[PDB]
Amino acid sequence: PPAVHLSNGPGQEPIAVMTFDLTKITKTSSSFEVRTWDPEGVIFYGDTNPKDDWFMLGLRDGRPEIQLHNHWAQLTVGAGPRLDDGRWHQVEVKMEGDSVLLEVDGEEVLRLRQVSGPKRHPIMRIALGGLLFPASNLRLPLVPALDGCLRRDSWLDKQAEISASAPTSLRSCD
Amino acid sequence: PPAVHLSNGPGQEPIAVMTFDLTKITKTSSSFEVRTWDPEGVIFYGDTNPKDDWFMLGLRDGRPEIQLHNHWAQLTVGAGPRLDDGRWHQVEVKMEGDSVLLEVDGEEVLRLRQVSGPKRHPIMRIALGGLLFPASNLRLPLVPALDGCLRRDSWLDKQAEISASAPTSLRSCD
Ligand SMILES: COc1cc2c(cc1O)CC[C@@H]1[C@@H]2CC[C@]2(C)[C@@H](O)CC[C@@H]12
Ligand SMILES: COc1cc2c(cc1O)CC[C@@H]1[C@@H]2CC[C@]2(C)[C@@H](O)CC[C@@H]12
Ligand SMILES: [Ca+2]
Ligand SMILES: [Ca+2]
Repeated sequence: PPAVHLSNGPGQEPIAVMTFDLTKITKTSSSFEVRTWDPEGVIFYGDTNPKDDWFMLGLRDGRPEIQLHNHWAQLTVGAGPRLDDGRWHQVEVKMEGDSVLLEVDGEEVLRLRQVSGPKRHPIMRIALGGLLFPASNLRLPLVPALDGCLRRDSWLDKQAEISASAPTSLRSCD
Repeated sequence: PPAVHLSNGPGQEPIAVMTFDLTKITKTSSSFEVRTWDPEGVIFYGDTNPKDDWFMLGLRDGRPEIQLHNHWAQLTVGAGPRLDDGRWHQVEVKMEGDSVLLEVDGEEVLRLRQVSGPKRHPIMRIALGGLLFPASNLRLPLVPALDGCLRRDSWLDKQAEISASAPTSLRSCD
């Protein structure tokens, strides 16, 4: 299938931004394949409010890292095997009850429990390959640029998708 | 080497309690091997204050789980492969800067970052196979009894160890 580069130019911004109608969401999971030799960077960032309800999945020291900041939890957690071996890796991130589940290559590697509740606005934004605020604003800053490739990505439900933007045309890893 | 049973009788209390002088601690890591077919239970609990500075490592759905409650963080997190396959597994838990690192069979499977700071009293208690407060007091309750075996366990520095207790004689898995 067609693969896209996760970074463009200086790698200072996302390659794409998707907006979703929270009230129209029926599927709270996303999956994709990623390949990279880069040990650090942002795979995706998401929020309902950059001020107080945001989430980031990235790599640090080659391994998956999640940072989360919302009403119920504030955390910085590393888990899973290194993914920077230049091989394609399947990744799934989903909400399971009050938990966030991270699966890598079919195996559950991390489950953040009690991090959700009955999230700011009825709109969720998902940015690929970058953040929607300065990196200095992360709980634990890292350099966002992730020199890798993304393919076979499915995000929530297309029916709940409000819109999609791209600062520039998506560069193919072909 | 000699192995010990992690549960006794009804599995309502720890098989042993160790107390340490925080000010005498130079090594902030522990390691041990565990074997079990039990998917849920407490491997060890530790605190400096059962009221507001405690930590628990156990199994839930066969996989490692850590619950932590202190001044800097409050979390419930699952990670790593299932350990309830009846095989011996090496486990290491250590403090690395402001993080808690969990290694299983030589592989880092979880790193809780930004959970420590410059912890209540100068005394730390470590209880094996049970908690030092009701299970209902966990962030996420579980049934503490862990039907497994422990061996080759090293806890912090023997020099910092103040005392050790055991409600009853340690039952051998021999
Ligand atoms: C658990 O709390 C939160 C979680 C989340 C967010 C905010 C929270 O407060 C924003 C991005 C979300 C992610 C949960 C997992 C999602 C749905 C992925 O499948 C795609 C976008 C991700
Ligand atoms: C990160 O914060 C905390 C961490 C901890 C405790 C309290 C905290 O507030 C108590 C038990 C400790 C564990 C850190 C890891 C230790 C040292 C293991 O090697 C043996 C006992 C464990
Ligand atoms: Ca990078
Ligand atoms: Ca049990």
